[PDB]
Amino acid sequence: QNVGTQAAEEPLNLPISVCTAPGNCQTEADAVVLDSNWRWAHTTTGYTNCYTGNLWDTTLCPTPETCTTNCAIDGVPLADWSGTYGGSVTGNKFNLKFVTVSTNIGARTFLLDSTKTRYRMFQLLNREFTYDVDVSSLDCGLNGALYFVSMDADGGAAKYPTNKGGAKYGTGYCDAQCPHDVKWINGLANSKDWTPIPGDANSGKGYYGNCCAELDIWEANKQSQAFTTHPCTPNDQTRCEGVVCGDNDSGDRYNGMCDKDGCDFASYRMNDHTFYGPGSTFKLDSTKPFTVVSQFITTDGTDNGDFKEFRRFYVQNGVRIENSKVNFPGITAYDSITDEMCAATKGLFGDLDDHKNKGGMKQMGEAMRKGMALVMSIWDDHDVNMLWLDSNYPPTGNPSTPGVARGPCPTTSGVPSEVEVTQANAVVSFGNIKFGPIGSTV
Repeated sequence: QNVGTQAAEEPLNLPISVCTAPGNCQTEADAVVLDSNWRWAHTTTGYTNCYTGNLWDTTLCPTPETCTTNCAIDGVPLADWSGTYGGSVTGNKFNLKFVTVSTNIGARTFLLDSTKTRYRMFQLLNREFTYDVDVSSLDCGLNGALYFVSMDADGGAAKYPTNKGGAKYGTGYCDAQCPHDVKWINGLANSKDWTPIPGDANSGKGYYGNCCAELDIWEANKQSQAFTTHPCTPNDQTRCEGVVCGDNDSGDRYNGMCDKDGCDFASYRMNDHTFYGPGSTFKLDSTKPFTVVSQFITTDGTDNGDFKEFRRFYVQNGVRIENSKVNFPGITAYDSITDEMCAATKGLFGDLDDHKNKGGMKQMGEAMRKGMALVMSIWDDHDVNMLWLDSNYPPTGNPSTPGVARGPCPTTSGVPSEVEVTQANAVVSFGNIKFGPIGSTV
C-alpha cells in the first residue's frame, strides 16, 4: 500500500521491561500500531474511499495492481485511538475496547520497537515472556488474544516495494490460519475476487491468504483459555492461493502449508474444568487480573538448542499457580506443550497431528529463533462463533468424548451480531509486559 497524507500516524507509547534477574529490569520504550486492515483506504491524490463497508470500489480497483496504484492507507492520530478504535494506554497497561461507536468492531495491534519504524522482534527460545491481563469483561464468544507471528520486522517493505508504510502502518500481517481477510498482502491490495463475509458489515475475503508460523500465548475470555503452537512449512510470511492456504471451505484444512489446529494446551479441554473460571473458588479467578508467565525451554538450555517445551504458570494476588494438567485415564498428566503431549492428546481426541507433519516443536522453535512480532487483539468469530475455544466443538459432539468440550459456554453462544450488542463494552487489558531469561520476570 501507498501511504496517505490525510492523517499522521501516531502509535500509542507502551513501555515494557527487559529483565536480567528477578526484580532487576529496565524499561524499553516501545509502542503499539494498528493493523492496516483497520485503516481508511482512499485515493492517493484525494478523499475518495477505495474500500467502504465490506467492498472495494470496482472503478478504482478493477485489478489489485490498479487498486494499489490508485489507493493509499492513512494514519491513526492520537485522538482517534480511543475515539475511533477503542485503544488506550495508561502507564504500562494497554486497553482494547471491543466495540467503539463510525462503529468499529474488534482490533488487532502490533508492538513497535523504540524507533517506531520496525516491529519489536522477540527471539523467544530459552526466554521467558510475561504480562498481566484482565479478561473479566470478556464472556462467551469473545477472545482477547496475545500471540506471536512470523511477520517481517518491516512488514514486508524490503520484499515488496509497493508497501510504502511497512511496520509503521501495521502492514504484513500473516498467521497460521492463512487468512484471506487481510486487505493488503505482498504490498498489493488483496482485491481480486473479493467477497463480503455475510453478517460482517466490515470484512471480506480476497483471492490470496497470508501464511506464517504462530505462537499463541493467550486465546481467552473469562470462561476458557488456551495456549497453542502453530508451525508452518516454511515458517516465514508466505502469500498463498489454492491448496497451499489450507482453506476450510474447500476441505483443505490439513492440506496447506500451516498447522491450523495447532498443538493446544487448554485447561478445560484437557479435562480440568475447575482450574480457570469467573469466581474466587476456581484456582485462577478470571474476574480479577493475573500474571501469565510463559517459558520456552530448549533441548540444551541454550539459545542454540531446539525448542522442546512451552511451560506455563500464573501469579494472582502474589500467589504462584502452576499450570493445570491433562486429566484422562491412561494419559500422562502433562502440564506443558511438548511433541509427546501433542501426539498423546491428539491420539486420544482423534485429531490429525498436523503439528507433527509440519515439523513439530523443532519447527515452531525455528520461527522463534528468527524472531516473531507481538500481536494484541480483541475479536469475535464469524466462522465458528468461538465454540472451539469455550464450548463444545463440534457443537453436535458428545461433551463426554475427550476433546469435544472446551468450555462451559452454550453452543448457541458467540453469534457475532449478538455478542456485538451484549458485549459492546468488553475491554481486554494487557500490561506490565516483561521479557528476559527463564526465571527473571517475577
